[PDB]
Amino acid sequence: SEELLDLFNRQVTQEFTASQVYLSASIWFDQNDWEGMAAYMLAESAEEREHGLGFVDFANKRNIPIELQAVPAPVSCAEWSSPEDVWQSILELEQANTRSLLNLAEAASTCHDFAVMAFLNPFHLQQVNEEDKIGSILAKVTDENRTPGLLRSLDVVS
Amino acid sequence: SEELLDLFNRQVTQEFTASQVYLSASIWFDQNDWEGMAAYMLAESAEEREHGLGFVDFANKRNIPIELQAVPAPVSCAEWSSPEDVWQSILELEQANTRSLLNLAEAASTCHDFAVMAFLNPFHLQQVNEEDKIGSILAKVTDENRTPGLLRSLDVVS
Amino acid sequence: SEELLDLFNRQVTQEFTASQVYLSASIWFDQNDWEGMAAYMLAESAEEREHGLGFVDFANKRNIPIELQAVPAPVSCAEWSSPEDVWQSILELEQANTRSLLNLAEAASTCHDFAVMAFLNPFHLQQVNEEDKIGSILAKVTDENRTPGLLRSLDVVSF
Amino acid sequence: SEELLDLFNRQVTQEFTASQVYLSASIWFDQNDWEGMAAYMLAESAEEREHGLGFVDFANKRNIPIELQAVPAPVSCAEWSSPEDVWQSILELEQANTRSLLNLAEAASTCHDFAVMAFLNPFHLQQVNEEDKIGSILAKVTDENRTPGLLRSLDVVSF
Amino acid sequence: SEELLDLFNRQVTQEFTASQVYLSASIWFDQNDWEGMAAYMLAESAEEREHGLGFVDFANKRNIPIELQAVPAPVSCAEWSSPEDVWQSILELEQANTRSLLNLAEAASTCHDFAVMAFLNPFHLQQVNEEDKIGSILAKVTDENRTPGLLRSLDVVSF
Amino acid sequence: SEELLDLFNRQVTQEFTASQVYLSASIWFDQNDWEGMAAYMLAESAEEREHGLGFVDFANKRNIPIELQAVPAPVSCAEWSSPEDVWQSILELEQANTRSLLNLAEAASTCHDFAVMAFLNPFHLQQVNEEDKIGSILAKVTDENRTPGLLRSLDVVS
Ligand SMILES: [Fe+3]
Ligand SMILES: [Fe+3]
Ligand SMILES: [Fe+3]
Ligand SMILES: [Fe+3]
Ligand SMILES: [Fe+3]
Ligand SMILES: [Fe+3]
Ligand SMILES: [Fe+3]
Ligand SMILES: [Fe+3]
Ligand SMILES: [Fe+3]
Ligand SMILES: [Fe+3]
Ligand SMILES: [Fe+3]
Ligand SMILES: [Fe+3]
Ligand SMILES: [Fe+3]
Ligand SMILES: [Fe+3]
Ligand SMILES: [Fe+3]
Ligand SMILES: [Fe+3]
Ligand SMILES: [Fe+3]
Ligand SMILES: [Fe+3]
Ligand SMILES: [Fe+3]
Ligand SMILES: [Fe+3]
Ligand SMILES: [Fe+3]
Ligand SMILES: [Fe+3]
Repeated sequence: SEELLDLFNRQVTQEFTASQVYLSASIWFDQNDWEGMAAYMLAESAEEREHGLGFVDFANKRNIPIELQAVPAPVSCAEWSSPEDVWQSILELEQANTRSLLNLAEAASTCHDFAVMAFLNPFHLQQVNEEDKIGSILAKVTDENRTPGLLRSLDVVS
Repeated sequence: SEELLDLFNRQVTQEFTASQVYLSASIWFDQNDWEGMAAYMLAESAEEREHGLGFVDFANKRNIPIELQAVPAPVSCAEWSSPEDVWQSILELEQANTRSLLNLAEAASTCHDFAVMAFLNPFHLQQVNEEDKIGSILAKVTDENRTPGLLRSLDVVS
Repeated sequence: SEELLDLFNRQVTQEFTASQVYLSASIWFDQNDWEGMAAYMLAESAEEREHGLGFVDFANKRNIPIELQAVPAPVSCAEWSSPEDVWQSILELEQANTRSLLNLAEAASTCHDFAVMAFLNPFHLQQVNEEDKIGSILAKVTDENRTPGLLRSLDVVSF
Repeated sequence: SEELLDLFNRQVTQEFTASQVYLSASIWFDQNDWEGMAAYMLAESAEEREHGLGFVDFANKRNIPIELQAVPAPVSCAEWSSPEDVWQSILELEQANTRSLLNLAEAASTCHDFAVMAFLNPFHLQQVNEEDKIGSILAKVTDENRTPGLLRSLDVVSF
Repeated sequence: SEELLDLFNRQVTQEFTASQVYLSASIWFDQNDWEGMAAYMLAESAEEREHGLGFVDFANKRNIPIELQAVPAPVSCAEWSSPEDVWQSILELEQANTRSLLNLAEAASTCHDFAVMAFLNPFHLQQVNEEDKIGSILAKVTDENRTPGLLRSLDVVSF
Repeated sequence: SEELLDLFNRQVTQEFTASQVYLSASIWFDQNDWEGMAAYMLAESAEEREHGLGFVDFANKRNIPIELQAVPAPVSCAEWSSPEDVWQSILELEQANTRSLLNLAEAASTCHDFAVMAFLNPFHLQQVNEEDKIGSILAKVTDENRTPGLLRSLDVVS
């Protein structure tokens, strides 16, 4: 349960970290005139923060102490030079989100914390949906960027 | 305040001059079967004239003498051979608009003309928005035009 | 014909020239506290501009090359000292608009340009209405201004 | 700065002073059977008071101490014998309102009080509109009063 | 100017930092069963974030480079033992927010960045309103806490 | 009737004087974070001015010469150190209002000015209502202030 409490706290930090990485992606896309991709990243930035807020709320109700940690500066953004790079980082971000939730769930299972397991169930399912959606967009971006200018049409229309 | 009155009068001319350049761009686009880009230019031509009329109305209220100058014929059209050339000239036009507004604000600031500075505030913010939008369209135009026919396909879906 | 093309192109200039003369009239009226007359002129300024855009749009469709000319400074304001002077210049301006359209239609007739003649028909009729309306306003202004202050009383009530 | 605080506090007095001068104008107009002009003045009296309350409310929020001063007796009525005299005093009053606001904004600028400058922006623009409107009414009144009875005819129709 | 750009970038960090301090206040309140005060702090956490996004959006449009900085761990919460302590840190936070906006506007003034000054105007006015509201809540919290249990009684009704 | 015309003119001044004292109370309350009491005072400041305007309108109709006097600066604010002090001064203000209306009615009665007495009737009844309301608020304020913080709790619920 000490491990559970420590991981629950780190999960807040993870959600807020992810929020900031999505924000840096939104900024990179806007700077490079990919306004449609930027709006998607901005929406996820708000949603990851809300996820973090949901964990905080559950923890307060369940007497899991929360100590808010620094949210580190997002760093992958230094390296991005095409939309494909940005989507690839976002995929890895969500894969790491998924792994941290599964690790938290396994800590909860070990100490028979059925309430935490129940709380995590809709998050496990949303991660399935999200990794699928991001993986698909990444495939489409990679394919369309094979012809000069063509990826600009993904952004403008969809 | 002489400088302020002079610059305020020149700003009207600048707005009507830009309205004419936008009309020239709309004609070039229509002649070359870019009806969607032509519609955008025609809307901006009307907006610029409305801005000129706004300055005229304020000047009349505040007793800033207005002497309507000739609106010079647009010339940049003679060098346009692709939509990228046209959008680049429109970007330069809006950048010149922005600079003329900043110089006018500075002349107002110098003679403590708070009412003129207050009047200009929404125009300064509008120019921020417009330069961003124009700069973004130009980047998309330049990229899409890397593939024969692709730019055409995205005039039509707009 | 080359002549119809030139005149069609000049017609755009005439409509924008008229738009600017109307704006100049609105400014004189506003500066001199005739806000009702000023509103009328501002409405016409917008409408003349709309007429010019209608000509441009037809030209683009019909492959009549358009080259936008300078829109001259409106200079009639130099001799405006009363509302009657302004309305007289406005009458002359609409008389010139009408003549310009008639000359254009004559060039179209000479080269059998039935589409241009058909396009101009509603504008010929509008000019009839407009010259009549401006001529009547000028008569009213001229008459009311025979008594001090009376013309003011009717900028306020009307327009 | 101490100067911005003093001027901000004086601005409340100026708005209430103006409110009372407008009420005095409404009374002169009512006593002399210009009920249309009187209504206009009464509307402005209420509005100037509302402007003063807006300044007080901002001051309270921003911890600018307000000490309410005497609102002087409006004395311009002593030389009012025609509507033109009243409108001329009203023009001068709004010209003073504008100067007062500009002096305030200058003190705010000098001490980098961006919040006070931002607060004043809509009032600077309102003063532009108001000076223009009063200047125009004064011109109309002055012109119509050149013919006996004519100005009356336009208190009734308008205002 | 490059400096103004740095101060603009740091204002984003300032807003996100404030967001997290408001979140830490919400947590302390919830942990101590002050759910009403907690909800208020959560609302401000969202709003401070929204302000930071507004700055980011303006910067992207105006080509002001945005580099997202670390958001430091909130530390004041280690020291809070009563709602009065928390409200006092929140007041200092907003006072700090106000000072940093004024310093940014001053940098903008120095380099004639009229667009930046215009953008900031609503935020200056919002800080005036917010400091007033927080200052007032703190004063009520301080007063009500003089009687055991009374403060509780007004987390429950108000908030 | 000289006395009546004099008192009628002094009544306008009294109403505007009370409007200013109410504004002063609203400022003291706002400065001391009693926003609910401040709102009440601000509403009364507007009402008193409306009463003054009512007297002005009647006077103009009935040809009672009106000469607008200075509206003196409120001074009672200098001695206010708690809400009870403020409410006590407002009670005294309304009591003075009532007395000035009664004296004016008496002067009207003496010169048989039935129209002025009829005009005053709803104001006499309004003052009855207002003195009762103010007297009642003062009693509640005085009682609630016996316990630290308790008065504050009841400004907020109003
Ligand atoms: Fe999502
Ligand atoms: Fe989602
Ligand atoms: Fe996500
Ligand atoms: Fe635009
Ligand atoms: Fe626009
Ligand atoms: Fe534009
Ligand atoms: Fe017309
Ligand atoms: Fe016409
Ligand atoms: Fe028409
Ligand atoms: Fe007004
Ligand atoms: Fe006014
Ligand atoms: Fe108004
Ligand atoms: Fe730097
Ligand atoms: Fe930098
Ligand atoms: Fe740096
Ligand atoms: Fe807020
Ligand atoms: Fe807010
Ligand atoms: Fe805030
Ligand atoms: Fe850096
Ligand atoms: Fe009342
Ligand atoms: Fe009442
Ligand atoms: Fe009362």
